[PDB]
Amino acid sequence: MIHLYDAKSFAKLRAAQYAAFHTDAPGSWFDHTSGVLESVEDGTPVLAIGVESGDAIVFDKNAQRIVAYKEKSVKAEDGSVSVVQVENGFMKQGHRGWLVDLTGELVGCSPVVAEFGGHRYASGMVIVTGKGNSGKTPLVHALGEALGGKDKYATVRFGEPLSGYNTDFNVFVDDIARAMLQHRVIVIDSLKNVIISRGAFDLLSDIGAMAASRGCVVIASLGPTSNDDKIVELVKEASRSNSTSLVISTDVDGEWQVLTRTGEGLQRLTHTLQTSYGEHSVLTIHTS
Amino acid sequence: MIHLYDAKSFAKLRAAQYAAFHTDAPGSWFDHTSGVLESVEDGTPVLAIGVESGDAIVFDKNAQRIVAYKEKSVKAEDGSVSVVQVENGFMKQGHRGWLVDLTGELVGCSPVVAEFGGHRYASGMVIVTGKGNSGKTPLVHALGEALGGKDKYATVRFGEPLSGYNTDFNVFVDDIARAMLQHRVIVIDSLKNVIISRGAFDLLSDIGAMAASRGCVVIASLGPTSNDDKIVELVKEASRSNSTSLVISTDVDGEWQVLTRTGEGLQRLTHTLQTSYGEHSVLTIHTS
Amino acid sequence: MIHLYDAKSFAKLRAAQYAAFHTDAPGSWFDHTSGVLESVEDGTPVLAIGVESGDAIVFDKNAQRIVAYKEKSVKAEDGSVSVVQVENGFMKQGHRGWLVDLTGELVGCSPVVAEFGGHRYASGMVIVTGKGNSGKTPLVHALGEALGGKDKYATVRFGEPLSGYNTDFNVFVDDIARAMLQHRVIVIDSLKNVIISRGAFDLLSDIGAMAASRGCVVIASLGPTSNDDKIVELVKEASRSNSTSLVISTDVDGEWQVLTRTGEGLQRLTHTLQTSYGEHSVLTIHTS
Ligand SMILES: Nc1ncnc2c1ncn2[C@@H]1O[C@H](COP(=O)(O)CP(=O)(O)OP(=O)(O)O)[C@@H](O)[C@H]1O
Ligand SMILES: Nc1ncnc2c1ncn2[C@@H]1O[C@H](COP(=O)(O)CP(=O)(O)OP(=O)(O)O)[C@@H](O)[C@H]1O
Ligand SMILES: Nc1ncnc2c1ncn2[C@@H]1O[C@H](COP(=O)(O)CP(=O)(O)OP(=O)(O)O)[C@@H](O)[C@H]1O
Ligand SMILES: [Mn+2]
Ligand SMILES: [Mn+2]
Ligand SMILES: [Mn+2]
Repeated sequence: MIHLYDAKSFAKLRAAQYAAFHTDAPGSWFDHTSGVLESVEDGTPVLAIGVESGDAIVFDKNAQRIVAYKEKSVKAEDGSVSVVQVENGFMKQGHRGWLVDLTGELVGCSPVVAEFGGHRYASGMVIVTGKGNSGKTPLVHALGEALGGKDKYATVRFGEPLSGYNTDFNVFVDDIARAMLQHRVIVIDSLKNVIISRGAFDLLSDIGAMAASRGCVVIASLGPTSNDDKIVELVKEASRSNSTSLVISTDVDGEWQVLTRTGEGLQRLTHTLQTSYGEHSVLTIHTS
Repeated sequence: MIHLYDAKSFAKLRAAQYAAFHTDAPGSWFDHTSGVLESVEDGTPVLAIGVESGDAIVFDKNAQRIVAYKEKSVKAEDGSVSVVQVENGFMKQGHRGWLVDLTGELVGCSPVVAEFGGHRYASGMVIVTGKGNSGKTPLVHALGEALGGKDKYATVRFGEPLSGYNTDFNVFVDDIARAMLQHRVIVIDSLKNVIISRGAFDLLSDIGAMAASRGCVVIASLGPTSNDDKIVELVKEASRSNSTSLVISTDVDGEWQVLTRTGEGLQRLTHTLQTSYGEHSVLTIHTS
Repeated sequence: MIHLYDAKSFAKLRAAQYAAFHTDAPGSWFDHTSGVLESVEDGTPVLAIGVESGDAIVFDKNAQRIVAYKEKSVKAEDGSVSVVQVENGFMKQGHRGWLVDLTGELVGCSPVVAEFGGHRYASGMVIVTGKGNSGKTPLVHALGEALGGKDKYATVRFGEPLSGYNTDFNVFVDDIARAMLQHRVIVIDSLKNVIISRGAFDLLSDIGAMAASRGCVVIASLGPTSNDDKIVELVKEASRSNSTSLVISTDVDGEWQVLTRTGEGLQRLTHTLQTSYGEHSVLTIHTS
């Protein structure tokens, strides 16, 4: 919805946004929103996401699709009305994104997802990009478990010429919906083939916001499918624009830079990662 | 589906993926998946592939088309539900790719298809590419024979101005689907007219993963029509990204370089091939 | 169809392909496929070709258009199934190209269509290109006459601002279909207005293979319509690609080079032609 501010209320917002990344307990936003999703009375649409055609499919809290949902509306604080209707497995009325309130006045945050190696990491969308054979796949997985911490991370696989990878975009949005409904730390390998369809355009535009709203982190390998030229900036500015955080390889072996948006209008942070390979191409991020 | 990992189960996956290439018996994954396909219940749709329009046609285990199929849903381990329905010869519900699970938890592999001249070769898609008219046709044939070994290889012909060559994309994808259903080693000559329709974009995106999942190898001649300029990266990298392996001509006559993706996040291997022509342009790949 | 090979059967294939060009009596493949066409039942579709919209029109063995044809299916040796149906003048089911099997196991040939001046010429598509008033029109007619030998050659006219030229693409494909069904040596003047519609894109992909399968030669004048700055590189390379043979002008007046693909995987031959004009711009190819 829209929000109104004066100097005082705006100072409060910013303080609250600063706190959401800097001082709230890591993973707390996800547990909260998990609570909100659990208390949703079953059958209620919770999430809508674009398929390849530009239409949207709709999910309930248990990540099952909704085929049929008759018009229901809700009135917000700002006087606006949200409506949801699902017909023949497609959204007839509504919008893309979360269809129940996970934030609730607190908007423009990058909720802290995890802490590792003396650094806090934001929820939202993390794009891992860089020079060909940068070691992107090993890096998303290392980031996956590191930020998972005590929890397992979910791996969504897409569009690579390896065994068991889905290459159908609609199954892909279904995997991603399920991941974000059920898990705090999610890896996508990869976005190569998404980079276009309306679904693909919707996805890039929608996912960071959906993830941030949830307080989960989606760690997505990108990669320009052509050129080791200065195309390492087009997708890396499509990266810069649609990502909460950016992880880029450097000229130094095994070294990466992490750039994080810490919230709305707040300062962007930078830190470095050192990494090395063990057996079977398992990568470790160095910490202590 | 999506898969959940912690450090320990990930290390087991990488061990398992490494083995699928490096220590499994060659052609063993193909025999296994032949066994899975054999054991499906009669009439079960097994494979869907995009036709020119972007719709999908569906095949059973004996590479015969299915034209009508009442909606059947199956619930995967990750809570995902897969649905398949076919009407008037066209998929009405489902996805492109394999419609039964060939892989399970074991995904992200490049299962060894064959061993020849002291080197292991991956299943999936191998694109053969190079300068102008570089001897691609003779090489895809020698490589088919060689990887076939005890078995005959299947030849799918498409889009060249020579006798008996199909030029209809929809007959092409029917040929490809049957080839992958029934044979471990498949040669495609050529992909030049594919490089786009919706079906053509789908084929390029799907075929490597379909082949890798089956344990079969598709050896495809490419070719840009025009330019020896830096279109020798435009069709390429469109190759190094859609392909499990690349075979590229060098500046030395008869010499080729093989670049192999051995698995998800695993090391890319390189080796060289020396070749010579015998009678009637039959190419031999040197070994010992 | 798809075809299976081992070393020995591939060796046989290449020998048969080599003989189809080098040792068969010239024009014998044309006479062979004529016999196959004469054997098909009355009313049966033999050939489908793309019209402007990308729909296909269908012809019978006597080059008459089929408007209605009840669904009939046919199962080839490889297990593949062809379904042909015509309805309201347009292919409801089937594929572009030959609808009956003209070639069998003998595929990937460039069947000798004629001999003239001590050179064998291939059936298929011969694109005549170069320069800009190199004398393309006189050359296609001289080549038509010479390859015709004892037979008259057929002239298909299209898209030139001269008396009696068809400029309608659907009449063009009707002319080309009839020509290939009835004559071994066909001249097309010219392809400038086809170089895009779906039909126009279908033609360039289809006709080399259609002609080679029949054992007829289509001698097509191409011509760039605009530019002369490395556009002669583009069309000479986009020609090299959809053509069985290329005839190219040189920097020497009246002189042309002929580049011939002699079959699948086989050696490409080159020879030169010297020519001169007599009365009324009638061109003679010098021989002996
Ligand atoms: N033991 C090891 N030592 C050094 N590098 C290794 C390694 N194991 C894997 N790698 C590197 O890690 C990469 C990970 O696999 P891939 O997914 O194939 C490439 P990527 O960097 O993710 O980019 P791309 O797939 O987007 O092109 C390999 O290409 C390889 O360069
Ligand atoms: N005995 C021999 N010695 C040397 N070269 C030979 C040969 N027999 C065949 N070739 C070459 O091998 C090629 C046969 O395959 P072709 O289909 O004609 C070209 P290609 O490299 O596959 O790419 P293209 O078809 O995309 O142009 C020809 O270029 C031919 O010159
Ligand atoms: N007596 C003569 N002496 C020399 N050249 C002659 C000639 N009579 C005709 N020509 C050549 O043949 C051409 C006639 O064919 P046109 O169709 O007019 C051009 P083209 O070379 O076929 O290419 P275009 O039609 O694709 O532009 C003339 O432009 C000229 O180059
Ligand atoms: Mn990768
Ligand atoms: Mn070739
Ligand atoms: Mn002309």
